[PDB]
Formats: sequence, structure tokens, C-alpha cells
Amino acid sequence: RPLRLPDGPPCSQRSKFLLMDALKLSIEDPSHEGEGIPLYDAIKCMRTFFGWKEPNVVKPHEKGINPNYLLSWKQVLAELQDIENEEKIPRTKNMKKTSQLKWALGEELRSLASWIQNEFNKACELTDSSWIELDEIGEDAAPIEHIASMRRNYFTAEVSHCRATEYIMKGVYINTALLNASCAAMDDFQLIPMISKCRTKEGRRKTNLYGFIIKGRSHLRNDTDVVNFVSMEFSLTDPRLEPHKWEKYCVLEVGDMLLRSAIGHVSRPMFLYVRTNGTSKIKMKWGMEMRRCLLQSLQQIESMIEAESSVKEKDMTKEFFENKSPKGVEEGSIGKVCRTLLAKSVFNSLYASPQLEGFSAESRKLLLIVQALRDNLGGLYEAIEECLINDPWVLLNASWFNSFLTH
Ligand SMILES: Clc1ccc(-c2cn[nH]c2)s1
Repeated sequence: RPLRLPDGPPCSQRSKFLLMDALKLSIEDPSHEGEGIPLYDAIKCMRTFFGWKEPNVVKPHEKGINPNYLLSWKQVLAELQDIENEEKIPRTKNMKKTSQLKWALGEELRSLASWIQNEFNKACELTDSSWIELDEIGEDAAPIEHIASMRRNYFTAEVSHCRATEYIMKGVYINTALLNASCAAMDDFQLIPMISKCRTKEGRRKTNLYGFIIKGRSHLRNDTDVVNFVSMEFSLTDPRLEPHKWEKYCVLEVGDMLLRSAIGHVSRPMFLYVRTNGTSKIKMKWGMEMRRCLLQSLQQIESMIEAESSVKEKDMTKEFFENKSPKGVEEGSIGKVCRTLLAKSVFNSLYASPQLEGFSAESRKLLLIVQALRDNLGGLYEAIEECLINDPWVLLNASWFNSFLTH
């Protein structure tokens, strides 16, 4: 019996920041006065783009006050325009407590949609930039063994350029900046750039601006206290193609960007995805630990190599990673196995939820029972299917589980 997935309107994006739809304004090998101060980097990234235009709503938020989102973006541009006149650019920028920001900061079954599988496919892909250093992975006090080192070097070469690794580092930066601001500027509506850093194929260091968040008041006495925030994120994705994906956003058109393409230079609109959101201390601490996704999925790989080494009474690291008993790789390559394991780990983090917890545990129990039944030939379903409500990541993993059943 396959799991019964819920009927209803398509599910919508619920991640803390854009994934496949993000857009970056970037600067190469930066060397301005104050390189490495987020606000300074953001302004320089902002100053590389000249296609800004009078913004307007193109996909209104059905349940929100759309003029306040518009006003909120215009305030960001205006207050950055002010900073450009203050001869000493401040280290941080606290927004005026305008009515639009006071509103935005707080003073149902859903069916599976195709976009979540597309997000996952996108997370498995390679990018043309590296997002981590060679020795990023691991925490060991002592120097590591030769074998462990070999395994780490092989794995890193496969995932350093991976999109899921960008999501890790993007998530790590934004959660660190937000948690630090929640502490250092409790009463301020601080402007917090969304930044990442990477190294191009040619070795050039590069700094990336995805957009901005503004945080609300944050007197976070405990781990579950919530700080509100507004996110404002660049994108080339036209929201009118998949509006169900964007139920929680107000989307603006804010510029036009000139692009290289397969058909030569082309001009495409630049959008700004705006929503209100919230997070807590404990979620921000987990966001800061997303590099553990790299360690956890390496350990799944090492688990596999250690099994092959136990059978062949010999270390199989080179044989495993160079693909040289197994006669192929189901995902196509060892590299794609690494990136797929990583993407599952990262999405478990980006889409963490009680629904995911229940589905994970309960579907595992049903798995083993189905395996043992195969190899040798209700109730648990209620536990599994009770978790299938509206979360895109859970619904996709259920769709995946159902394929595992037909085969
Ligand atoms: Cl930094 C900034 C770069 C561009 C800005 C702008 C755009 N429209 N009005 C002001 S502020």
C-alpha cells in the first residue's frame, strides 16, 4: 500500500531564504577601505548595478499590507543613499522605525508541487565557484590519519563547488549575523546584508550580496523566543510562473539586468522577493552549525567505504572514490552520490520541522518491515501519514518513499 498524499492547493516556499531563485550582486577580489565589514561590502555590491528603477508590486501578498513592503524597500535604498553621504560609513546601519517597518516587524492541507523536486535537483548541481576551504570539514584537535585525510580530500573535491555547499555557507553567514545583531542591537531595526564568499575557478576571491534582512526588536531571553525579520531578496525568477510557490511573499520588480546568454546579450527584469518571517535563538544556533552537514554526509560515505574495506580486507578509499563487486554507480558517479547525500542533509536543515521528524522515524520502521517482507516472501501508516500535511520537503520525501515501494 502506497502512502496517501494529501490533496489540496500546491505547497509553497517556506525556507528562510531563497534557494534556486536567489540572485547575487558580486565584487571580485575586494580591496576597498573596510573590506570585510558586511555593510561596506553590501554597498560596494549595490554600487555595481545600474539598472535600478522605480519599484512596483508584480505579485502581491494576498494576506499582507503590500504598500508597506514597497515602502520598506524604498526605505532601504534611501537609507543606503544617506550612508553614501556620511563621510565615515558606519559599521552598522539601524533603520528608522517607520510605520511600514513597525507593521512588517510585528511592532490547511497542501499537495506536492514540482518546484520542491526542482529545488533538490538544483541543490545537487555543481557551481563554478568553491564555497569552502580545503580543510573546512572536521573539528579534530589532533592531526588526522592518512586514510581519514585521503577520504576527506576526495569528498571535499566533490562537494566544494556544490550548490548545497553555497546554501550551507549562505545559511551560516546570515544566521551568525542575525544572532549577533539580536544580541548587540536588541532594540534596533538593524539592516543586515545577506552575504556569501566564494573563490572563482581562476582563484579570485569574490563577495556576494543576495539581499537584506531587517530585524525587529530582539530581547531573546531564552532559546525559543522569536525575533521577527523582513527579508528582501534579489531574483530573476518571474513570480507569475509559479505563484503558488510564492504565497508568503510580496514580490517587487526593482530593476533590469543586462545578461550574457545563449542568444547573446539580453535584458531581464530583476525582482525582489519580500516576506516577513521569524526565527529563534536555538534555530539560529543550528543555522550556524550547518557546516556539520558536510561532516555528517562524509561520515555516511566513510561508513560505506569501511564496509567495502571490511569485506575486501583492505582499504577501499581509492577504489571507492576513483570508481575502479560493484560494477557501476546508480546515481551515475561517485561525485553525484556525495552531492546527493549532502543535499539531503542540507535540506533536512533548511526544511527542519516536526513533520520531518515524525516522517523520518516512522517511515524508517515501515521501510525495514517492507524489506524483511520482500527478502523473505494501518497503525504505522497513521503515524507516517499524520505527518503528511503541507510541508514540501516532507511531501517530496514521501513521494520518494512511494517509489521505493513500487520497486
Ligand atoms: Cl547603495 C545604492 C545603490 C543604488 C541606490 C538607489 C537606487 N534607486 N535609488 C537609489 S542606493
